[PDB]
Amino acid sequence: MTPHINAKIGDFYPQCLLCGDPLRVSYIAKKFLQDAKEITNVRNMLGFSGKYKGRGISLMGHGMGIASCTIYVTELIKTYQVKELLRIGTCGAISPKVGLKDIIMATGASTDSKTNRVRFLNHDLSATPDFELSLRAYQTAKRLGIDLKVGNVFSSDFFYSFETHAFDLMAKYNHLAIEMEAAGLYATAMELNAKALCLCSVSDHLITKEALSPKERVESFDNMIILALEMMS
Amino acid sequence: MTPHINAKIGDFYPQCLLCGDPLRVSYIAKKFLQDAKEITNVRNMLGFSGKYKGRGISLMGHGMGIASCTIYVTELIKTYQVKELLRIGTCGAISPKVGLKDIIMATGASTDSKTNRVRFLNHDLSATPDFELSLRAYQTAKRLGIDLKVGNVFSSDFFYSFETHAFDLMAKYNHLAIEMEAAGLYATAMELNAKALCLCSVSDHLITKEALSPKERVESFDNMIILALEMMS
Amino acid sequence: MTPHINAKIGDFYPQCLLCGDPLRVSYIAKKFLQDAKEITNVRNMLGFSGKYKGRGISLMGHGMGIASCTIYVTELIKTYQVKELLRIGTCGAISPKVGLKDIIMATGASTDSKTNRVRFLNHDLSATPDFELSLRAYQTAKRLGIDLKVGNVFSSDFFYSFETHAFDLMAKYNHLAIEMEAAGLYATAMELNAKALCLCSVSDHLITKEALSPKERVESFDNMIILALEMMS
Amino acid sequence: MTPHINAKIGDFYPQCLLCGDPLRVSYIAKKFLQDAKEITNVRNMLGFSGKYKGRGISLMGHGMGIASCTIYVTELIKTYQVKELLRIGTCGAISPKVGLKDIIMATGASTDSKTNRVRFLNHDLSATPDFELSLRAYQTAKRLGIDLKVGNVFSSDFFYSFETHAFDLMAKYNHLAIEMEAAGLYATAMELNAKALCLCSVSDHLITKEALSPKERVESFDNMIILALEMMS
Amino acid sequence: MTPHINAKIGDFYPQCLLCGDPLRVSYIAKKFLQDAKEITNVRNMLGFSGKYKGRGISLMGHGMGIASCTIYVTELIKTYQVKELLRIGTCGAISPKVGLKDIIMATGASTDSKTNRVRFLNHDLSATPDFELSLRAYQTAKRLGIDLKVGNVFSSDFFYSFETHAFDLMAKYNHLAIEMEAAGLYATAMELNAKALCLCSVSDHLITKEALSPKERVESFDNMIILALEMMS
Amino acid sequence: MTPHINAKIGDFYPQCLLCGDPLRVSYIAKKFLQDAKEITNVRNMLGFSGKYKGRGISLMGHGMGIASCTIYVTELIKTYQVKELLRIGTCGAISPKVGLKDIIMATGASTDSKTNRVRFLNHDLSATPDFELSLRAYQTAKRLGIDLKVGNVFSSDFFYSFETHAFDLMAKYNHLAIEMEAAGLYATAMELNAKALCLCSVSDHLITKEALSPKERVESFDNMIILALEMMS
Repeated sequence: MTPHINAKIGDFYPQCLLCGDPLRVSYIAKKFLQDAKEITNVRNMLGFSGKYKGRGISLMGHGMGIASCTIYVTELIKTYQVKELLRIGTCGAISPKVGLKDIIMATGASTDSKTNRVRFLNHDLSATPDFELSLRAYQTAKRLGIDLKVGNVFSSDFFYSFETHAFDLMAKYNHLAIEMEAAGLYATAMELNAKALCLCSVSDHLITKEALSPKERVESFDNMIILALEMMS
Repeated sequence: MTPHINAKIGDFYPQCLLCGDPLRVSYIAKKFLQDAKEITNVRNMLGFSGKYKGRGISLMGHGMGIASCTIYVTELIKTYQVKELLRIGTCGAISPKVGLKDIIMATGASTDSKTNRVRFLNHDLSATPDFELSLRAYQTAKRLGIDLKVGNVFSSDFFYSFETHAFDLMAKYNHLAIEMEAAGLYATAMELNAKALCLCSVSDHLITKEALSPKERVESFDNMIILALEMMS
Repeated sequence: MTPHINAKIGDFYPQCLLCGDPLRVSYIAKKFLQDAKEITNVRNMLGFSGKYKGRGISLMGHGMGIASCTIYVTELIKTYQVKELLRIGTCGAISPKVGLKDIIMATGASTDSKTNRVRFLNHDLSATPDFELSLRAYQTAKRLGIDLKVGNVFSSDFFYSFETHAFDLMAKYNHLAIEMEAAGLYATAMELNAKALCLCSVSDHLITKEALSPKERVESFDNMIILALEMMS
Repeated sequence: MTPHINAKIGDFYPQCLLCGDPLRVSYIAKKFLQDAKEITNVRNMLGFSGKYKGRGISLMGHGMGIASCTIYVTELIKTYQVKELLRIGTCGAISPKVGLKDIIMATGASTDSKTNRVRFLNHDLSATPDFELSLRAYQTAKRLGIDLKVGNVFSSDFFYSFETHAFDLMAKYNHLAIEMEAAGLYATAMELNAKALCLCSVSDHLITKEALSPKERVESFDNMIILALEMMS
Repeated sequence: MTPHINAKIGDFYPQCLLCGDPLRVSYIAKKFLQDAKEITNVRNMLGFSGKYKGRGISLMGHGMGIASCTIYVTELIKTYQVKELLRIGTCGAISPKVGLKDIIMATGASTDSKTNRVRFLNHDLSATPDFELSLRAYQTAKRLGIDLKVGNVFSSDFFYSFETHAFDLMAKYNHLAIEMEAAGLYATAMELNAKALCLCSVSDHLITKEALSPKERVESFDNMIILALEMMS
Repeated sequence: MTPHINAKIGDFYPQCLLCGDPLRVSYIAKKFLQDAKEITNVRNMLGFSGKYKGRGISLMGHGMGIASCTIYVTELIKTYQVKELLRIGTCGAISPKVGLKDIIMATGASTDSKTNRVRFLNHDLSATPDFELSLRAYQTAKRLGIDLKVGNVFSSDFFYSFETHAFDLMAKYNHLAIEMEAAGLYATAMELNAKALCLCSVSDHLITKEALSPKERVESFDNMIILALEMMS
């Protein structure tokens, strides 16, 4: 169908959850969905489709970096007609305003990537989510009692930064954490008139060097699935 | 006191509305506020303090362009301790889904300025508003029965654009109008850890219409004004 | 007949003296012109026409920053058929070749703005004044006894710079002072085949923080005004 | 022992083969390698150590994109002591000098990414492979009677290009095909004083539209698999 | 003495005339100077010292390109104590405001080089001549009956341009001709606090296609030479 | 015949040996070629045809800097039918893998010039030599017993650099030495479907600061010549 997704047309529901790690996505399908039938597995990048509280939901891994995320989100919108893309995952905090376990809602995605300048006249595309999803995440959060931290994130092309000295500046300008796909996902979705949002769970503070225990991490990530699926319904 | 504002300490309330045009500021003061007082007039750039429905609120002009907007917003925060800034200005429409007098909430402000690359390590800063202010706008506008179209704007260094052939690309990327200040307001309020939000009344249609007169740019936007005043109550 | 000027064509003489501050424009009309009449006042941005030594001269405020200056200058030329633009204003000395009270003629205007790159093929536009005007400044300064300093200025998008460590380099390359509109005035007049020249008064030192007494501030600005009007008689 | 690789130190041979798809990596292990064990599997990104004609060969998938490829290559070098990195994979031809089933050796990787400007002082990093490895590809191919195509490639952040009009210019400048990783691999190997080369098989022509992705793939994929192991032998 | 000049110290007079062609420089020496004497000859790049109407001047060849020009101008200033640098040469006209046989004074040199952004903070350096030298050139041409055309030149890295379709836009922004060194000569002079000026003779019109007959070419150059020599007198 | 080359069509063999100093070109002709004929001399830029071991070979000087180089290389290929170009000269070493007397072969030429961004879509053009020439050089080296050092070089627009603090980082990324033309040679050849390669001999090491003597300089250079003529034998 498309070189990166194995599914037949109609295998995806119009709402889809996204993570870079497919084994993470396979863990969502099992612990949380009912029917759940693996629908794609090109390059071992798995996606699922199943039911949560009787409502249909799809899941899909997108890999690491803006370019990889862009590839999958583009095919999900144009070929599989996904209408809402809710990204979840881990991010390293850089701000004193957040700490371990927090869930960060990204109202904007800064970037050191060139992709949006190629996309957008060599100007500064402000990469933002769809507002009603952000609204929905806020409401669903409060309904569950989750202190949702809301700010920007910085999407970088480097996992191992060459500019760690710049983390303090990014925090000053209201970036609560660093990750690597939100700006690509946000730009792809504005390109293709789809509804996207990124949520991030704080498991490592790049500044206070604090970190959790591998069971607190599966604990925390579990607390994020619930909000993501409760808000897809 | 500062080079651009001559108000006493404590003159400005912690909540302030902004327009580029100090005469629209004076118009709101005279027409909407009780006990209105002019508190600053440097360079003829008026600001005012008064009460709206029993509660104190300030109004300040900020001139035209990111540079000028940044000057006033920096001083409002650092010297005058203003904590919430709400811009209610004019813009030019670029999609057909918005009309001559429509109100836009800018969830993001793209730009062709170099100012954000200067502040932000030559990377792409996603200039964005405070989310809680976004929420307050959306719900109050719904409460009040005012149509509030929500999306990105593009903040340009140019009123008379050299890139009119790109309006459609911009509109495709969820930019509902063009103005000249949102990105600076947003960037400065991120730098100084303050809450900012931009609302926009269409005053020109860059495609399928013409333009309001100078007098019309002052008096034709009372719904925006009232949305703003009601948000700060 | 434009959104930022409510004068009629013909109201502006073909040579206009420009200042960022419209109250300063008001002072000049009152003190130095005969028969001065306010001709525009949108956004409180005053402009006047009157006479000096029997010669018709217009005054117009242009606000702060290249974007604001570009707007007014574009409208003055394209609608109001102004052919000679002579800008005065204050500047912050960065170089040892000048001291407080000096009048600087800017033969070059560097910038941190992206506008000239947008205007000019993404290359480096050398923004420069009209040479005939520059000869008129020089011969008039000689007649009047003014020791006219000549060099480049740097036109910044920031009043509160994020690059103060750079002022020595800037000064090394023959930048005598920092201001905020020169590059935009020069570039707009090159685009539109008009004659333009910027003169600046050194009111304080960005590098020593020494500043002019209020009395010295008015006196040096008056000297500059007299030079401009004499230039245009 | 690294965020993205499961193996134990000493599990990787110093020579390693790389493909974006871990399923082609897994393929080579079970069709070409003697005594093949799965040394890593984080995020379903598999790696293998085995013997080929008795000699020590490792295999590792690097994901899709410059940022995905950079993470892995960085960890293989800096942690698992890999010294020679031979990437093989697919590309879309854009040059008339090559057709499908052709194999391309990238003497240079050009890029639309910003990562190398960020690595390399905002200048033009000419991302090249190690000449030794390139000498061994030309000799091995000549021995195996493989008609090797030798020129630059273009490493893009976009699989779905927004600049398809640019393909003729790249061709004229000796760019034989487009892929998404070589410029990252090459700069990461340059940063880390390692040896890398990239090899490319034409699976589709982007200009002439011709395509070969259902059966003739693994026919010529295997022809490139043999070249790679034979030059590592 | 320096890598590119082998004059002895004191061999160069503080006023030096420049050209890209060492043989045109030789032409000026033989035919206009008394007590003429070749003083340097590294790389076949000649420089001379002689006397014109009792006043000693020097001539130097500088090559083609900003890179080349910068090298010789840096050494001329820092080692051979040269204070005043006057480049004369040809240029291809692009503006209808200039015709064949016109001499152009470049009050600004725009550029497509990156050298000035490298020197200047990644900002825009408006490269300009020394005003007092420009003034002297105007005074001399007026004495000599020469109508000096004054405006900008565009100094390009390309003789065979890839952007000829842009010449109209350049001409519109007051660029009168295209050459190759002026922006470098101006930036070096500003960096090193020396007085420079570039004069320009029009032997070809890049768009009208008008051209001088080779016998008009010597006539034409000779007018510039006398002007240039007359103003160092 | 071209504005910069004085030869007739067919005055060049299709293999040319390039150096920036035309006096080193002429030195080569006297001491190494049989019956060398001077075939051009415009701008004192000498070129020659001659024989070496019964083989027709050409020599051409090209000046300093990418801009000068690109001029001559373009005319050589487009007008004078040169298909193979080999550049030799000095270069200042920066990497601790090379030392005095070493000969470096450039498999990539990085740069701080904008010329390749202009040529190549504001992206990164990996400026690389032709592979057959690089093999022929490597093989000729082995037969002559020369220890060919192989890596990137950095072509700068500056002889007197403003980023000497950056040289270590260049070395780290496999940049062996700095020169001033290689990136322009390679880019023009890639533009014009021609084959080119650069080799440079280390005279000075810009890091540790050691320098050959002008008798050691002559022998060291003679050694490179013999290499270059032998590969074009």
